[PDB]
Amino acid sequence: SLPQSEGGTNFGYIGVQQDKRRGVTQMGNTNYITEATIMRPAEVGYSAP
Amino acid sequence: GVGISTGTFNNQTEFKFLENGWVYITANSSRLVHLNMPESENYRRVVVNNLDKTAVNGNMALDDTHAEIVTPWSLVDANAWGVWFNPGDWQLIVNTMSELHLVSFEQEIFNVVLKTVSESATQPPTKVYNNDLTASLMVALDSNNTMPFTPAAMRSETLGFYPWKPTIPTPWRYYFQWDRTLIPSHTGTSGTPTNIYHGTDPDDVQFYTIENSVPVHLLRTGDEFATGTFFFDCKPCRLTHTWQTNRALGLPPFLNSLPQSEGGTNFGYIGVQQDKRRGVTQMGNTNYITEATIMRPAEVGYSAPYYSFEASTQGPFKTPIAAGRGGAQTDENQAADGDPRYAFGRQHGQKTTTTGETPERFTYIAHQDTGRYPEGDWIQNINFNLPVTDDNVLLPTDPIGGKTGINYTNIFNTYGPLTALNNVPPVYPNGQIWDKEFDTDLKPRLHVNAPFVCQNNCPGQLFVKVAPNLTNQYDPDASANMSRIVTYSDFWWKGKLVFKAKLRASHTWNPIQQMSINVDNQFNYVPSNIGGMKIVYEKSQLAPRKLY
Amino acid sequence: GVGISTGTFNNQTEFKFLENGWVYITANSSRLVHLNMPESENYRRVVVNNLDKTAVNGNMALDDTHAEIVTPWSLVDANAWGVWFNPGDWQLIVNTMSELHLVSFEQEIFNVVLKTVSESATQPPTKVYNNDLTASLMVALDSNNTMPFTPAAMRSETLGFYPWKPTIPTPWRYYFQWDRTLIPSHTGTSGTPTNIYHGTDPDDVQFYTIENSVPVHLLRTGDEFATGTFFFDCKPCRLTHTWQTNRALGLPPFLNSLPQSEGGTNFGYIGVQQDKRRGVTQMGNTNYITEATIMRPAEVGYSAPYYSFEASTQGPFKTPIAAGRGGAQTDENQAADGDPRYAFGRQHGQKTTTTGETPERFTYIAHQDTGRYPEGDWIQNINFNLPVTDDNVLLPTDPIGGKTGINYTNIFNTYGPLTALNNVPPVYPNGQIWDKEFDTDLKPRLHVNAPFVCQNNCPGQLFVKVAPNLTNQYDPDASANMSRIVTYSDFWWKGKLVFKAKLRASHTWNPIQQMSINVDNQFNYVPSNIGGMKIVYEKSQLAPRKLY
Amino acid sequence: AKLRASHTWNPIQQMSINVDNQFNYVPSNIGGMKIVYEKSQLAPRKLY
Ligand SMILES: [Mg+2]
Ligand SMILES: [Mg+2]
Repeated sequence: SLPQSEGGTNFGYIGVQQDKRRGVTQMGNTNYITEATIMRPAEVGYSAP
Repeated sequence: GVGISTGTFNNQTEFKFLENGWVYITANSSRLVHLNMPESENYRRVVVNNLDKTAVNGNMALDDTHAEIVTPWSLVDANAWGVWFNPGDWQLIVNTMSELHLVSFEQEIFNVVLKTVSESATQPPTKVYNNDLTASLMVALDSNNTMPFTPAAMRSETLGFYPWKPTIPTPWRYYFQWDRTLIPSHTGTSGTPTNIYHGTDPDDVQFYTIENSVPVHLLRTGDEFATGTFFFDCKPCRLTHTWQTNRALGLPPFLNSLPQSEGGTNFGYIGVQQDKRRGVTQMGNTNYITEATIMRPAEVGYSAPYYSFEASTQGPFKTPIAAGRGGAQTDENQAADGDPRYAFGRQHGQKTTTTGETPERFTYIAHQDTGRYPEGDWIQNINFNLPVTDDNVLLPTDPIGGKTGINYTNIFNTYGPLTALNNVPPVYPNGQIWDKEFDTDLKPRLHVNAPFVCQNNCPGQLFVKVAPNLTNQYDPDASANMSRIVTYSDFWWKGKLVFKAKLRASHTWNPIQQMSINVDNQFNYVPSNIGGMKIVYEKSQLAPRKLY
Repeated sequence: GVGISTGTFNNQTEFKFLENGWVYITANSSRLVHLNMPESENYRRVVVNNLDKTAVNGNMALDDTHAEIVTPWSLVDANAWGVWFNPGDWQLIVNTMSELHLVSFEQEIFNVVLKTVSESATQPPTKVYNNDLTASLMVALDSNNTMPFTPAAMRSETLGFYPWKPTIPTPWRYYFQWDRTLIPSHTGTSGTPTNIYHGTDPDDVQFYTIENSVPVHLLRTGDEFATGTFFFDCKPCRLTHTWQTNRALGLPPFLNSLPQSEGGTNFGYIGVQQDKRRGVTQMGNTNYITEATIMRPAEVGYSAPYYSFEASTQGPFKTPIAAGRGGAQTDENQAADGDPRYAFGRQHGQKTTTTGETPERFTYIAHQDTGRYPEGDWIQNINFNLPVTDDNVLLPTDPIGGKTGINYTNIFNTYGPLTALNNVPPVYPNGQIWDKEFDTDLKPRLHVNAPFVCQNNCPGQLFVKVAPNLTNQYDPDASANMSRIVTYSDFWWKGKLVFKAKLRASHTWNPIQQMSINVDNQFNYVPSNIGGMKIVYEKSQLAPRKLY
Repeated sequence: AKLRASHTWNPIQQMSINVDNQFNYVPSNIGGMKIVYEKSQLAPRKLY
């Protein structure tokens, strides 16, 4: 779902239920595939004390 | 010209054996590819923002907020094992060979066809499809890797895995920069935790176009496009799993008392008091030397945070894990080992007769025992006065920060200069094959999506696009609709991926793990009463290795 | 032949660096071009005459009266900076390089397609477009420059500035001679001041046709046409602006008293009586030696009449102005300095989503401070008895010829043998790039529409036209007009423009003017939620130079 | 060092002056003067 007017809240939508999407995650439990869940090849940066 | 084919279909897989047991695996792959004209001939910056779900509190992990450039170009990605091998092939490779090198990759596009739909013609009223001979298909190969690398395997959007079933590319799209804050919360946190999309850091803006970076070729029916042959350079990938954890490295303790009848409780006994034993440990206090105490040369595998999420500039994201598997008999922390989970549809494995929007799934648990079972972790006090007091030990049962469902292992990390690791195993068939390396000054010791990483140069991405087939009325000065004849293309794609592998040898008295069928199992490898069919995930590192 | 492409899309911009910092900028450009058959296959002499607006009295400046030859040919003009560089390109050029030479220019036409409409088939009833394989596209290249020069940049009618957005040529037309008198007037003026179009000086009649002057190529689908490589010869265009006006040329006067605390009104003082000072002036009378008085080697810039209109054979026209900019902070008299003003549409910069026929506009105010601020002008009497009497000075306040709104600066002209000038700065993206030189025995020292002027010979203009696709009923002897099959063509255009530039170098302690983004501004360079998009005015001569 | 090249449609961050800023780079009424910290990695790259 792509927007059909310009503007600041005219968002686009992925358009598939979060638990029925196709793709790869490192979460053996859920079928949730979201931008925060989705696998990435590695990790950029690191957290330190 | 028109009536003259420009290529040959070949989905044949060749194994050429050489001397010193080197094999030369030539995987050929061919597909018919279908492509429609773009939704619009324009580039778009679109923002997705599900406050809809994130504002709920405790639904942070459901964040989909991002920005994206939607291009009128489509991507031909064949970067997945299933494009190149059928199961029988994978059987052969996996049971019989000890390592695997990635050598070369070439591909071409041929027998291009373009048809225009149009139209309402005629009798209740029907549609009819004609050839536009003079029409063109746009092809562009980003051989310089000018453009964002987007492996389609991650979204299970590669080419189809079946040679006799046609397939499609995917609309190309790439990340555009966005700032973003999303503050964590639980069901209880109320008030409204800040959950905002700030915009775009101008210092980070990069808008790419195919047109300005890559030479574009127009292919009519009689035209053909072929790439060079690209030669890879990466490490070898091994087809053997290691089974030893720290507890099985080196010289086991001599048993002074050996069993003297067969049976299931007829144990052997070390036969020396645990505090009167000889050996080396890193425990300066006690004179206890036991199998969990005894020194080992280094550490196999590592402990990592789970399910850890970290956040930078563009929002929160999961912390990735390398190892696995680590748990005993059929019990694993599929998160502490970060065992990857693949969701895919019909084109890539699901039963092709299955109706419904729900994807097929599985969780790959590697054979290589290098992970952790944090349930078994613990931490004692310096004094090692044992049996240990509750106050002198920290268990994976004791809550941390006063949360019932959180313990120390969730934040734990034992990566260190003594850490040993293997690379990820190939995940057949939905796995990625190779992946480009990060252009960072210091690089990851591996990637978790693919075993082959190109430090050199990687094959450029291949993009296709139906050329604008205009009608007679076109006014560019007009804001109004791009007026185009409905046009689409069929073209064939052939690729050649070459490996160089090495045959295994029997080093033990006992036999080993290998694929087969099986009275179970047997029905995942044949079609059905109707036109089948299914492709099943199936491991890769079946034979044991030997760490130490 | 039919199904075989005859060219390659390339809109790629290559920057190839050589020794001693000479760079070899090869700007490639490609567009898909759309073209309909002529409105009639005939040449027409049409006259325009707006007595409706000129007879108004006080409306002399609104004259549009002229004569014109309308040709069945269309013009493919690529003469505009926006055709060749995107902002990213332009940024590089302007910020890092000091001058710019024009080297070579070639173009070709390929993958021609001709389609016939016709239409009517069937039910509600809709229209349908088929390929005419045997149909031809006429292409003619006027390499001898036989025909009137019509740079389209002046009417914002060049090719599109977006690679992925198709475009069109513009209908060709040229000026045909006409005599014309129009007497100026104001609102108060009685009677009807004479306002007539007398007709056409037979001694000055020139009727040109493509057919009789230029070789014409017929291109069917499989044909292609390429021009040679044209090599320019011109002066360099500089990418640095000069900041010095007369008031800052040479040795500043010695300060005998320097301030001794920081601050905003802690000025320094020369410390010598203005009439007891040493130096050279061009004032034979006084012994006053001041900064506005002290001699300078010559004069930077010149004063010009504004808004001056002059009239010849064919009517009135504005007197054009060279220099600019001349005023201080944020106030510049955009007419005394003749700052140019650009109007353009969607294809060339205006937001492509904007509906309505109102064009986007801007006024280019150059960085090079070489203009005038006539409010600051004045003229003293020979005697220089000052403070000056009202009788001895002529101000830009004192009315001339008894008009409240007119002063001497409106007719003033200080061009002279001591005048120093720069050439016009490039106007990205709507500015013209190169321009033909007048075939007058004596030539202008510059042009205001473009920085590069071919005194050699300029590239020929390129003309296209759909060939007459006749129906079976055709009678040339017949007065009724030609019934032709409705035909149109899509063809691809590729051009290559090569520059040779030189890298600048830092010679000052301070940094300098350079383009960037910017939390403002940042959004003129990316598409939108829908298909974008916009190209914005962006200067050209950013880094300072030095006159003297 | 090595010269950069434009890879995007958009322009990018780069140093300049600036109606602000402009007075940190010239001396003063007296003998100036000041030198100001100023970053270094202005142009975008691309990780992946
Ligand atoms: Mg095991
Ligand atoms: Mg200035």
